[PDB]
Amino acid sequence: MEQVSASIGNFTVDLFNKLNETNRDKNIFFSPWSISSALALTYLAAKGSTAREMAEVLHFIHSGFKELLTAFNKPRNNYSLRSANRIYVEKTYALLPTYLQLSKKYYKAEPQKVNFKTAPEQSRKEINTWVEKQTESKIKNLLSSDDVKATTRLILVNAIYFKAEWEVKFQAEKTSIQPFRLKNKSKPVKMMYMRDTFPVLIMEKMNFKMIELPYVKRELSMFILLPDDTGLEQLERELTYERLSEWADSKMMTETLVDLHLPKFSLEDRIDLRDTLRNMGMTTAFTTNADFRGMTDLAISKVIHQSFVAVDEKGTEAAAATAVIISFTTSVHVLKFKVDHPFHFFIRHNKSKTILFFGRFCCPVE
Repeated sequence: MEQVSASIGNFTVDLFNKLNETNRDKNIFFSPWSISSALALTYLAAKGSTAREMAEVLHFIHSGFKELLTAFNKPRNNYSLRSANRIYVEKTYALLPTYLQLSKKYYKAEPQKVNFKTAPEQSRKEINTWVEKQTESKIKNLLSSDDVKATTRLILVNAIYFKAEWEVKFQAEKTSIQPFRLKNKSKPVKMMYMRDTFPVLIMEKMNFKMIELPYVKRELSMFILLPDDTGLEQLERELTYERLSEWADSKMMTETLVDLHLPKFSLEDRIDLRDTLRNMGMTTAFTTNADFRGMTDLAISKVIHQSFVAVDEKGTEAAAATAVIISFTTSVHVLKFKVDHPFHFFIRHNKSKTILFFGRFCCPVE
């Protein structure tokens, strides 16, 4: 379990940087966990050189997913981590059982053979529906008429739902419309607020403070690396999975009374990873000369991923009802932790340190 989590950990920072390079000016967001996991599948069918490269990319033993997969989906109640990763091939291609035995074994998921050959526009609907069913109906039409063709061969789709009430919800009566500073730009945002205790990590060394806003029973938590004063460029350079792990896990990050200002925000992203992965070192799995002989005797033609998040006075897409609210403002110093400028933020399964979501917020720009 502690070997895979590092893999993701790295794959994450990398995937991030890449995505960044293109959009040095966008809000980056994705589920590193929902991608390695989904890419693991094909991988568990990628032999020879197609693998040697995939391994390099995802940073690669195999039970690390079964072990984490249940951990999360099994109960680890108090947060819902519904995900949908599958492999759709044409009715024509041939599946070599061992693969089925294994996918079913670790990934409680079976590759579905579909008819792309003469029911492209239909197969699609079928897919976009499975997604819809597996995500609690929050992810609509994942694939577009342009994403499914008769030329299509292997489509790996990977989405993921996610609900979690914060541990200690904010009071809406306190959310005021403040300005999210971007020295020349600035726009407004419903800025949540509360005074409480959170593990914080300060350090003038790299000029940035870190806070851990824990979800229920602190199973999963959100971490916000906020640069003392996009202003993020320097902090993202120093960014490593090493430094992140030494930090969040650091015995130097401790509970502190804090006046918290957290922009009630929201991000959703869809990513056609083909170009991205090709560029990161995964190339051969897309040529017709793919060594996917692990499952058949064909190449990935697409990979559509799609995650989202919506921080609010409850955490994320939460079924709420905070019936009884009874705060006791009582009396008498504070670490003002105002999150009113570009920041980094990720969500983790603290137990296992697996980063599930990761992102950068810096643009309310509509």
